[PDB]
Amino acid sequence: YTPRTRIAIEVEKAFDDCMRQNWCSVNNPYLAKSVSLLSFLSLNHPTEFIKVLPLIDFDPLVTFYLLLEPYKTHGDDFLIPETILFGPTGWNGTDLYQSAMLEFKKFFTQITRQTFMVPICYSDPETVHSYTNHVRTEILHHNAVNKVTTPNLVVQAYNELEQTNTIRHYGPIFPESTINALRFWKKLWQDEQRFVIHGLHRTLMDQPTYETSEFAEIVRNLRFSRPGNNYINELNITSPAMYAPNDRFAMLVAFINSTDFLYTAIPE
Repeated sequence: YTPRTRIAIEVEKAFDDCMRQNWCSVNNPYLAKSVSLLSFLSLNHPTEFIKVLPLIDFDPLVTFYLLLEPYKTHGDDFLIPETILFGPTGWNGTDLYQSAMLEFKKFFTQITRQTFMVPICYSDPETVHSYTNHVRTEILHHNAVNKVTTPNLVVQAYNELEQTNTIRHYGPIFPESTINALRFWKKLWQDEQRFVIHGLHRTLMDQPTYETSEFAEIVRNLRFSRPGNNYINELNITSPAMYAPNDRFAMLVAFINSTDFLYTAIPE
């Protein structure tokens, strides 16, 4: 449908293949494209590499969709601009692989001070997880766990990081490039997608037998329910306006309790 859609469909057909042929190697074409894209900005646009590095996921399938956003047709707030991806100086999806899993893991090793040369995500990413632990304890153990209270508290934590770049009033967590790229509850939209796609991907890979029906449901989720056209109204588990309902609240408690809550990338 678009150049963004073309690469995704090719990767999805390649993933459906590798799963059938030999269960791939975790994510196989998603890993190649994630690393291909992740080596391109590192070599060619270090400011955009710095902007999105704290947001990359160890699940390369999740990283692929959070970076490309191939089904986003509404808005011009792509995480990485269309010019950098498909323009005359664009990536256009050309493979930049060799030792792909080695290359992917080495990307997380780059979350350091020297790479930025300062946000706490680059200086002390372990300390950022300490701050998010405090917020997690505050919401789940220091407040009422209600349909009325908990959804509002999750948005407030993302709100503080959005406009003040702080967690527990300690900052700066991210670069300002990263902050302005996550305006209007986009990070909460990213992190619910993390939690949802993580669960279905983990389930897909844990099963004995591969069935294309389950991989299609993951793709159907990213196309029709979380395409990226409108972040706050694509919120489901984390939407306070949405509060079957207690099943939804169950995933909210699990999301806060997960590492996808206020997600930040760390070396290991």
